[PDB]
Amino acid sequence: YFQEQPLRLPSPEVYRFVVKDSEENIVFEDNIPIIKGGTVVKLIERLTYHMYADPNFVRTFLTTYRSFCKPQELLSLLIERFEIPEPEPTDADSADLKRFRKEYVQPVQLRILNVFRHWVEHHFYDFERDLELLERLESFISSVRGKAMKKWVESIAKIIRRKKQAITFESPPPPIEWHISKPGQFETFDLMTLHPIEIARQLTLLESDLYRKVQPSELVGSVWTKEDKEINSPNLLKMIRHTTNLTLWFEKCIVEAENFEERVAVLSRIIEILQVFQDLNNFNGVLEIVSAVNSVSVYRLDHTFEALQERKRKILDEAVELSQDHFKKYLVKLKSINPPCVPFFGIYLTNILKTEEGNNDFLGKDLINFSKRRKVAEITGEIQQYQNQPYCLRIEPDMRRFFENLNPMGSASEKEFTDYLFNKSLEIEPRNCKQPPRFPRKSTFSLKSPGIRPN
Ligand SMILES: NCCNc1ccc(C(F)(F)F)cc1[N+](=O)[O-]
Repeated sequence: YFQEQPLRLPSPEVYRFVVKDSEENIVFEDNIPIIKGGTVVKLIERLTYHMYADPNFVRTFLTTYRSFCKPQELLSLLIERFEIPEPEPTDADSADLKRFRKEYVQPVQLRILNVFRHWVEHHFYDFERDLELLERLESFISSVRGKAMKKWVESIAKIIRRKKQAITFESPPPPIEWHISKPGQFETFDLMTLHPIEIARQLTLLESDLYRKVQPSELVGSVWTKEDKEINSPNLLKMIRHTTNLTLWFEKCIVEAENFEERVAVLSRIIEILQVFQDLNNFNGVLEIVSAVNSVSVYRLDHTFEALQERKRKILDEAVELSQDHFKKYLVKLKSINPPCVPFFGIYLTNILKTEEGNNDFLGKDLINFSKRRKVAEITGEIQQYQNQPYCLRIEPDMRRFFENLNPMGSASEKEFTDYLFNKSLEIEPRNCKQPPRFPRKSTFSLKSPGIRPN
């Protein structure tokens, strides 16, 4: 309701962050204002604005900035923003200078240190991937002089020390289940020799830990599909590669069982493991098995599926329904169950890949489209903010290592391995055969399942 005297600022030629706002360097949305886009200089200016604090923009920026700015560039810009020159003395030469220091220099310099604090607290992986970046930040933070900023400086270093350093159960976990293979002899571990309960438990723990380690920045900008995927998305790729190898493992176990009765038992055991996956709300494991039975080499084995117990076939059909109609039943099932759970990552990745292709990276000079990043950060934010629980199950390390190091493809490549599985599928059940041919049983152990009831 009143316009006060404007602050006397340095020239834009000496401090490029005070260049005047224009639709050619920054754009806002008509919905604290909401930034639609701009130059990275204008984005940094609003990231450390002097008039107000903007924690939502800080959180969103530090999650998404790798899609439009490198971590080294971000640090340089923040340091450049910190080193604010004072305006050249008036043509007559202190009232404007005292005002400039209290209302502009101190607020901006404190906003930058808050950005540093959020950066090292919530995204220290940047400094683990780039040690030169961390030594630049420590060198700059040491050179920071001022008693008002000492609390901030020692707070940043306190967090860095914590990050440079780096189970227990609420209720007693149930005992580990063993079938034919016994503790220690990892060389004999296999789908049918291990216990179906414990296969599902150990893969559920493994897939829960893999899922928990994925951070939003590994998804922003689809960086897991681009040139630097191994560096920017190491946890997400481990999640994708585990799911690929486990899906191929279930397919291999079925098709390589040439004896018909052995193959029906193998498929039956897999449906039992699926049964425990559903008990544990492990939807990743459920859809791993559905993907395997939907492979062309397994799906065509009509004699195998028709020999199943009707109860086990209805369990499998129930799980196949989860994915039908664009995962309609899966979405309402996930919303209804309670944690601990392991949601399916695939639907999230397609959501993000679809908005990445729809929205443009840029909005005179081409300006970074930050609204696109805010939309992508809102998808990942819904994943991060789900209140999930750790599983109350004990880890068996040898089984864990067995599932970690599963390599079903052997020496063959992707297309060669699918050719091998489809040719083997045609051998064990030929096209238009009246009954499956008889093959010798390769297992020297019984295929009777111990069930999925514990104790
Ligand atoms: N930190 C655990 C929660 N976060 C999380 C988990 C999984 C995924 C994905 F994509 F793999 F499905 C993505 C995220 N995310 O981006 O938040």
